[PDB]
Amino acid sequence: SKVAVIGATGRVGSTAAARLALLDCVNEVTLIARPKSVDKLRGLRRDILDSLAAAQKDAEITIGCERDDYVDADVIVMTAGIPQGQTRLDLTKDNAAIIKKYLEGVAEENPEAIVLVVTNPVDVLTYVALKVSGLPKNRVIGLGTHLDSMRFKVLIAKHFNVHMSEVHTRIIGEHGDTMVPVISSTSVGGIPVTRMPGWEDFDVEEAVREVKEAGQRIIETWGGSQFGPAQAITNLVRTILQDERRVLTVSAYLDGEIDGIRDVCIGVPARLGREGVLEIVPIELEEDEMRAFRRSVKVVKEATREAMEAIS
Amino acid sequence: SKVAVIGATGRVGSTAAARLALLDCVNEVTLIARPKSVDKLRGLRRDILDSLAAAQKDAEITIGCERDDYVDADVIVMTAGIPTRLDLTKDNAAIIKKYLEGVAEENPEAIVLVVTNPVDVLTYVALKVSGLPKNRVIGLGTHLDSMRFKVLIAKHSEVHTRIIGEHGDTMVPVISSTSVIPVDVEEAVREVKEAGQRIIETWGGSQFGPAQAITNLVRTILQDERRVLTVSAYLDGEIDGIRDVCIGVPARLGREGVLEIVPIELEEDEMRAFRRSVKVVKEATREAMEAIS
Amino acid sequence: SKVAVIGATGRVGSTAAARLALLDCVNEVTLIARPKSVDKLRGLRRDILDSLAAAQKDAEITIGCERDDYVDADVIVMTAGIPTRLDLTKDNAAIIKKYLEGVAEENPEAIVLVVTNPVDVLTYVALKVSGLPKNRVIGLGTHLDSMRFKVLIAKHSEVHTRIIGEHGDTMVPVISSTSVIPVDVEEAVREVKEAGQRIIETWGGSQFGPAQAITNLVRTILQDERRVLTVSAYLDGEIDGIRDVCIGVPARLGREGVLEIVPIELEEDEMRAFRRSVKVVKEATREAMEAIS
Amino acid sequence: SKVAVIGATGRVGSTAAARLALLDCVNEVTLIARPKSVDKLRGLRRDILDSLAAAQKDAEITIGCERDDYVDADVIVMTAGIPQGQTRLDLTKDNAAIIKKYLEGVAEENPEAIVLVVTNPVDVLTYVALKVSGLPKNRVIGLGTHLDSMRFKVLIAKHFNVHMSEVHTRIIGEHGDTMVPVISSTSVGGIPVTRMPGWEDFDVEEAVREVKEAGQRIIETWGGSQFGPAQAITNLVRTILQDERRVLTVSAYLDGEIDGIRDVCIGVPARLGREGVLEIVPIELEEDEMRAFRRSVKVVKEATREAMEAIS
Ligand SMILES: NC(=O)C1=CN([C@@H]2O[C@H](COP(=O)(O)OP(=O)(O)OC[C@H]3O[C@@H](n4cnc5c(N)ncnc54)[C@H](OP(=O)(O)O)[C@@H]3O)[C@@H](O)[C@H]2O)C=CC1
Ligand SMILES: NC(=O)C1=CN([C@@H]2O[C@H](COP(=O)(O)OP(=O)(O)OC[C@H]3O[C@@H](n4cnc5c(N)ncnc54)[C@H](OP(=O)(O)O)[C@@H]3O)[C@@H](O)[C@H]2O)C=CC1
Ligand SMILES: NC(=O)C1=CN([C@@H]2O[C@H](COP(=O)(O)OP(=O)(O)OC[C@H]3O[C@@H](n4cnc5c(N)ncnc54)[C@H](OP(=O)(O)O)[C@@H]3O)[C@@H](O)[C@H]2O)C=CC1
Ligand SMILES: NC(=O)C1=CN([C@@H]2O[C@H](COP(=O)(O)OP(=O)(O)OC[C@H]3O[C@@H](n4cnc5c(N)ncnc54)[C@H](OP(=O)(O)O)[C@@H]3O)[C@@H](O)[C@H]2O)C=CC1
Ligand SMILES: [Cl-]
Ligand SMILES: [Cl-]
Ligand SMILES: [Cl-]
Ligand SMILES: [Cl-]
Ligand SMILES: [Cl-]
Ligand SMILES: [Cl-]
Ligand code: NA
Ligand code: NA
Ligand code: NA
Ligand code: NA
Repeated sequence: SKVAVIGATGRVGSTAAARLALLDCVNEVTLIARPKSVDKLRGLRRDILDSLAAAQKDAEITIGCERDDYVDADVIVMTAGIPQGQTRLDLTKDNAAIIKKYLEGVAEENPEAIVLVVTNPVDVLTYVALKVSGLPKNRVIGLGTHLDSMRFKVLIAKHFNVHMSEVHTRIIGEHGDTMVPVISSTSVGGIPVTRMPGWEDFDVEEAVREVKEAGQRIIETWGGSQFGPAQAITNLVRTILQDERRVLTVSAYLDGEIDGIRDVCIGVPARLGREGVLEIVPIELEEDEMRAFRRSVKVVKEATREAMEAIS
Repeated sequence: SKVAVIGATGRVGSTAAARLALLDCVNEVTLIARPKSVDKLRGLRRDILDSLAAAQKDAEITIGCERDDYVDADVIVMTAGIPTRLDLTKDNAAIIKKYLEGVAEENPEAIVLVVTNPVDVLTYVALKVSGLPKNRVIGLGTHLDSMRFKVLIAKHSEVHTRIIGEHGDTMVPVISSTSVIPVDVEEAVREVKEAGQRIIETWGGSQFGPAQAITNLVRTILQDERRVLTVSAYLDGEIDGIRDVCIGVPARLGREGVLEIVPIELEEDEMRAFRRSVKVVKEATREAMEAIS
Repeated sequence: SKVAVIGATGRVGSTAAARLALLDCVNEVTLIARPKSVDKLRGLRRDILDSLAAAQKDAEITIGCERDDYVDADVIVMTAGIPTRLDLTKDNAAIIKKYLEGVAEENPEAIVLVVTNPVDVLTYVALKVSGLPKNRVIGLGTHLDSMRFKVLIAKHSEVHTRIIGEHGDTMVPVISSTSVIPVDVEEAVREVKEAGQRIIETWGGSQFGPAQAITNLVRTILQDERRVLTVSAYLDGEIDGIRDVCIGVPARLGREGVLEIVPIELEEDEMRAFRRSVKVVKEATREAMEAIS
Repeated sequence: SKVAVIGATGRVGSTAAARLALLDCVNEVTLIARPKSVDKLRGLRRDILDSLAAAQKDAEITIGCERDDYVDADVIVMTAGIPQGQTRLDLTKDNAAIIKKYLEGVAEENPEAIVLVVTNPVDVLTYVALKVSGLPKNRVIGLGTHLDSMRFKVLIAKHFNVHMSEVHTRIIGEHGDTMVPVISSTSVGGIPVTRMPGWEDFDVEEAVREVKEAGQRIIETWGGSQFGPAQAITNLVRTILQDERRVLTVSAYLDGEIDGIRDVCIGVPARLGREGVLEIVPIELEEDEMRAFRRSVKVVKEATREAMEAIS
């Protein structure tokens, strides 16, 4: 198995690459960056190889900077993105240009490649990546609200003082201010969270507000999320390369599987396997949850239209 | 168990804290940094917690700057270090003292893992200023050099090697204990000695290499695994009657720290090289201690 | 951490000890049995050690028969039990007393996990004879029934269920907290109630089921995982003002044992069924305590 | 992946099956026993399924009692054997009859099946299994001195008070009184054991004597090894189904890879993968070690000749 990380010189890309190289299912991690930055990857390669020696894990760490260095990869993780007088539309256009530059026409050379988009806006860029690459709709996904769900899982776990793995929550919709917390599918130790003593003392709105602002708050303090998305990326890649066929919230192309919504890449629960999105599970969203989703799909569709019009 | 990471805002500190928190034996990680770096720690704490949730792991992450925030830790990992060589040792030595002077008085059962370079010298400084027992203060030195040396031989998991002496130009590759079945070696050595500087000039400094090594050392301690690992430890005559020096040696590491310095049988040429290394480390150690006075 | 397994020569005891020793948090397992069974323990110790080496795990395995061999353990797992139902409870109750009477006096911070059936009654006996705090004595009861119930629904890993009440004919399947997303149920229940007896008449008795469950409970305790697990615990009015009874309930389990009995919201029919179960357990508990006097 | 355990009703077979079912690479464990014992496997199946529910591991547990219930398995573990006025030759003949009864002609129906023989004499019966089954020489192995090496590893670890995984030793030859401890390949923490302070205070002969007698001592006390071989079986199966390509002491067919020895199944270091024995690594045995091996191959060849003459 070959996993190429586009933008490995970056905060998320470097950490994702290091953790990805520890997975037993990953046999090669290719570090990809711009030509002038290849020298920076040489230092990262040696550093990761040292970490693998300490963990007694085997993995080949290669470096590249062209299409032929990663197009043949089983999974391509897109972590390249411009840093933050710039509106959200300008960032989307610049980052979209990077998506096209790297992923355009990948299907012609590798029709069986899976692309995991991390660059923000992940929902919009996940759609851009799918169209420029020409790959099937199930072989392109984005981190989406996967990380948002983990952040919401932290708050729930700490409130009940339970192990983090005891909480299972789910946030769908955009990776932004229109995300939709699915409380109906949130549980603590298999128990519906609504039936948990303490839920009444849990300020959902406040918690949901922290998750929405967590991305910006981390950038303003630490400089940007790093280990969170690195580990989330590792988990998604492991689920794919090992064909675990498990449902995970990711940004995927909708084709009428939920409320007949179509032609949009947004965060939804999808069963992931070696062949990508094996299916988009229909959820029993409540009235308010379904409404909030619709508003989220409208925002993503609008932003996606503006992004595609600019890539033209 | 509680692990404090002094210097958590740094390249190695931040990565070490993230990987330490994953360990099931580490129930709490305390991120310690200078007062002006509290904000960075608030963000790092949030990001580490997110990574634990993704990994199905758990750890209470706390932050602090004062002594009472980390003196009660079971393991204190020292990664704080400023960005001539003697001045660097002096400044770094003053950081060790400001953070660890008198830890034994408040927590006699604390263990310290020094990462700051020169690790061999600063391991000795941390022991003296803290007053802890000689078995409870170790440094991460030639162990990381052994990993880089393993990579090269692995190219030419089941390659096991060992390097002793200073974490610098006087390191002693122990070929007598390098088995893949026991085994340009001079070239490969020169590559390991320059591996650190070459990573600094490219990536900016080692990160995941030492982070994973720190994780392994802490796990070996907290779970009392009693593994024979190369660490910078105080010598009291276990090898060639050499005493009063902290340098990279094979030691059996467990919950009580250095359980015993394993007197590995070294060849004639390897033993002479270890004597030369001890001389350099002792000299540098004296200069650092004198400046701390 | 040290885990003692009283009854290690038995089907469940031997398997539990083998799987407990694998845990990285279990540094020592003490195999305890009757004096005439020391030989069996010497062989079992040798075989368990061999399994650890094959697994790349480690644990000091010790053997004993007297109190001083296991009273200093962090967790004491009680699997000793003879092969009418009232006589069995009385005999088993006398074993609990002979082994645990007065443990709190010598080790007040000990935790007991009762496996011997009737676990709900014997969990109460072990608490009273030992004198330990009510949060440090738990039993493995309806948890194993939840696992068998999960299998059936899993057929019709991501099926999570919960059964409360007695580990017997008065168990309360909590459908209100059974999510795969929340959910012949009467048939599936009857299968779980007879699952134990059907395994006894075929294989001779459950073994790997309870062994793995014991392992999970001990690991949850020793690593302070704070997981919401169904265990037989003393009630002091947390659910419907029910007090003075040990019965299967959802509890948050950590290093201090039962950290809190989680008052799960039960439906009307589910709450009435739990009241009926408590009555049976209380009655049986009184008869067992009276015989121990 | 399907792993069939012939003799799952037994001490080793039941425990091996339970642990094998926990491996992620094992998707189905088939419990095989004599027809009258199938009812006993029904209880074991439920018990193992419960253990899998507790471990949150997925695996299908099936029961069978005929060739068609296990011949299509990827790995067949032979743990069936008669219990101990019986000489070693009589046991070998009876157990050999069980080998033929189960494994004869398996290659015709499944040429890509791997057989792991555990029944003693494992060295002799490993050879019997290979011939009656007609499978290739690399698709049939036996536990051999693998367990003996683990037992010797315990004694070394306890002597130096080190973690068991820090010791790497190797015992070759027969799984009996002719085993050969390879001290040249024994190490503690990567250090040659000969260069370890304390080796002079380690009574090798005594330790080697305990390992040789450990099998009988356990039978006389506990009733028979159980978790030791169960875990060793699990490790071998995992190495195969995951194609780890790692060297492990096992009883394999020699074909001139070591000292030109041929036509014998005895304990030797072999790299195991999805295709079985990928190769028999030549070892740098010392003079005494090579001599002791030769004596061991002579005993196994003689016992194997007597066993084949009786199966005729
Ligand atoms: N939940 C989520 O989906 C998350 C989203 N992200 C997104 O991931 C991306 C990476 O963030 P982060 O790693 O912190 O950013 P950094 O600025 O730390 O790294 C950016 C990376 O992109 C590369 N890069 C920058 N500009 C270009 C360009 N014009 N062409 C090619 N490569 C370029 C950089 O390489 P070089 O050395 O050449 O500059 C570097 O590897 C961002 O878009 C961010 O928004 C991040 C975390 C979480
Ligand atoms: N032993 C080994 O094998 C290795 C050695 N090291 C050593 O570890 C140290 C850390 O390296 P690295 O993380 O890459 O360096 P960075 O510069 O990236 O981080 C340094 C850390 O120390 C803190 N710090 C810096 N100056 C001071 C000071 N005067 N007083 C207190 N705290 C201070 C920083 O906090 P702030 O945000 O306030 O600046 C930060 O947390 C170095 O000394 C390095 O040589 C590193 C890698 C491996
Ligand atoms: N809670 C649950 O879900 C489960 C409950 N259990 C209960 O656990 C217990 C153990 O079951 P299992 O291991 O299958 O039974 P076994 O008969 O196989 O083992 C019984 C164990 O108890 C010892 N023992 C027996 N009688 C006495 C006595 N009078 N005094 C002291 N020790 C004694 C035996 O030692 P010796 O060699 O000396 O006979 C042996 O170690 C039983 O009471 C059983 O009901 C079991 C499975 C699951
Ligand atoms: N290092 C090694 O290689 C080791 C070797 N072994 C060997 O493994 C074998 C299993 O030992 P163990 O599990 O303790 O033995 P047990 O007596 O406990 O179990 C024997 C198994 O074989 C079955 N069996 C017995 N006789 C026959 C027969 N005539 N035809 C078919 N099946 C039969 C039994 O089923 P049923 O219920 O029908 O009787 C049962 O499943 C032995 O030959 C033993 O020597 C064991 C451990 C280690
Ligand atoms: Cl983010
Ligand atoms: Cl990391
Ligand atoms: Cl370095
Ligand atoms: Cl087991
Ligand atoms: Cl039961
Ligand atoms: Cl044996
Ligand atoms: Na790898
Ligand atoms: Na942890
Ligand atoms: Na252990
Ligand atoms: Na499985």
